Amino acid sequence: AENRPGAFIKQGRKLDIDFGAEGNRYYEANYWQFPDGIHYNGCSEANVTKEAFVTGCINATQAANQGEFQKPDNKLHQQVLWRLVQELCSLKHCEFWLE
Repeated sequence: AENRPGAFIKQGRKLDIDFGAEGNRYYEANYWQFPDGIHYNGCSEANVTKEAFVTGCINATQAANQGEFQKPDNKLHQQVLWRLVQELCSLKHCEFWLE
């Protein structure tokens, strides 16, 4: 299943990403429900913006792991998971654009 362009690696951890208050506290409460990283074929675009790249990962991931992005409540899970997966799909860099 995980060979989607957006499957959640989901190893069961709390990561090291500074969310700010409400996000980080909600993460600590139920973190096993969230990803570790993504498998969006790394990134092979010699000309991609962040708002192109990580966006494409998200337009993929929303359809990868649909059962997560259909919670009945879980408010802060959006503001965590959307930011979480954005960092997971931003990181350091891809290639053409670099530090």
